[PDB]
Amino acid sequence: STGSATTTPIDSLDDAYITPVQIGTPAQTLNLDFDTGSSDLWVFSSETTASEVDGQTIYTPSKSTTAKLLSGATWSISYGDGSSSSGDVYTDTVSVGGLTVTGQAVESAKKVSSSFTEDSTIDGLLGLAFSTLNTVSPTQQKTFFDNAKASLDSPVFTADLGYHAPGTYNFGFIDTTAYTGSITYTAVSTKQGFWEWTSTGYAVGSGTFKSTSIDGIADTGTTLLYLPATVVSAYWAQVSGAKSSSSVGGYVFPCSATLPSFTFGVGSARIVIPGDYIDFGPISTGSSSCFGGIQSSAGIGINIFGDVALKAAFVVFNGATTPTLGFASK
Ligand SMILES: O[C@H]1C[C@H]2CC[C@@H](C1)N2Cc1ccccc1
Repeated sequence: STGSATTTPIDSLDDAYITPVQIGTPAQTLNLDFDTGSSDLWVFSSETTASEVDGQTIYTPSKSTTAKLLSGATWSISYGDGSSSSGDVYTDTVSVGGLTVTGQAVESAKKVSSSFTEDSTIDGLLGLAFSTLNTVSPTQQKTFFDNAKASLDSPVFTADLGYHAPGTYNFGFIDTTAYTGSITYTAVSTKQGFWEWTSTGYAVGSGTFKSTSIDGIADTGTTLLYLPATVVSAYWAQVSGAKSSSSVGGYVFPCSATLPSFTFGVGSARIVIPGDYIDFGPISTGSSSCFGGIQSSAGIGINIFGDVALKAAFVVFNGATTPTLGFASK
């Protein structure tokens, strides 16, 4: 089997991407944030505290003929940005892009933090990191990808995120029309439950490539590119007037600037992030200070290849017995 679903930016900045997901019988379609940095499929629901729902579409298990309470199971998750959610668990039929899993754990939110209530466009998350990170207790649950394995033609999914445009998540096949050149594969460590890999270095604009190992994760659920302070300082030193602002919480730059590209290494291959991808616009409406898309990972404890980096590439998440990542230009 395969599946193919379109993913759409939630706003003009590509802050996140939503993908329609069918849950239950008859189908209830919710728009989920596919997150390769977490392992829970959780939704706004009929159980979510009413004052914490503002515009989201909810999953109502009582209206699904295939929903069953997963008796005793609870979940609670905290993300890298300080956001959180928790609740109870149902199993139900979940379909993405024509690919169906029966008996998927659907984690029903009873509580969500402010960042979720305040985002009407995101109805929940669909985690695509390794199932070892799933938070359900006392019986840990599998991701949608882990459950779909074995029906897939090839044990893979691909992320093809758009710049200010829709893109695609595919399950079970490589679309050889979706990228240019060849795919470069690189080793993955699953020790922390992430799609963790080691970039071979970087370049700023037209500058020379610096060969240096940068461990980090491929995380579709993180907006920005978070890299070591040395690398990030080297990038922003090429933008006149750029500075790190403690008040704003990262590097800002004059909105009148033209940003240089940023290149990262994948083995002997190179992925080039155009400068325009690194512009996240005014820090507040009407400001001439713009927020940078490359930020320091110091304090976060891991480097994160988030959407800024991933949307410059066609990315293969290879879930074979020995997982690997692949990157191609597009
Ligand atoms: O206050 C809420 C949380 C954030 C910041 C503004 C708006 C509502 N959300 C945009 C956003 C969504 C997904 C990822 C990154 C940013």
